[PDB]
Amino acid sequence: SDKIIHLTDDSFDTDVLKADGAILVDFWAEWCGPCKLIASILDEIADEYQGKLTVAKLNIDQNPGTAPKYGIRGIPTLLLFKNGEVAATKVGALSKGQLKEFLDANLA
Ligand SMILES: [Cu+2]
Repeated sequence: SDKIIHLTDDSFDTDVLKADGAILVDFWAEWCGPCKLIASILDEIADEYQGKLTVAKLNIDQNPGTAPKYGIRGIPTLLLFKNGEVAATKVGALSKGQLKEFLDANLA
């Protein structure tokens, strides 16, 4: 977890919106089962894509203000921001392979 950014409603506008590059935001909560699966593979993802991707997590129970700004309906939901704009969206549980496919198709 040394490369995973911990976001809050208070730092989202700065850490995400004012950043140029690609940032993957993982919206999760402790009660969400599928979220735990995705969480166990992020450290590997952050290492493999470092230099071209930053991985961040935001707990919606502790920080309830951000998700509604993007109309998120449920979790897990992964949003890929590029220079402060949503460039890709993925909802539901996914295997390591599917996540890697989602990233390769959307990054550069
Ligand atoms: Cu780490």
